[PDB]
Amino acid sequence: AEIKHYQFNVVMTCSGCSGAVNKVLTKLEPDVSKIDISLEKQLVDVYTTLPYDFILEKIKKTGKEVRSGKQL
Repeated sequence: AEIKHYQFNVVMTCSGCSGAVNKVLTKLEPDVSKIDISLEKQLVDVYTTLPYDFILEKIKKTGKEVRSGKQL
C-alpha cells in the first residue's frame, strides 16, 4: 500500500498541544509509520497508509487549530 506523506500547520503554541497531536496519531498504529513534529515551524508530518480526510479529522478533534494541510 502507498505510504502517504501529509503535512499540517497546527498551532501548538500551547502547553501539551504537541502531545495531544502525537496521541491521536498513536491510536492509528500500526498504519502510521512515522510522525515528525516541529515546534520551530509549527508543522506535523504524518507518514501513513490511511486517508488524508481521516488523519485531518482526527487531528481536528483534538481541538488544536489546524491552519492548513497538504499531501506531499
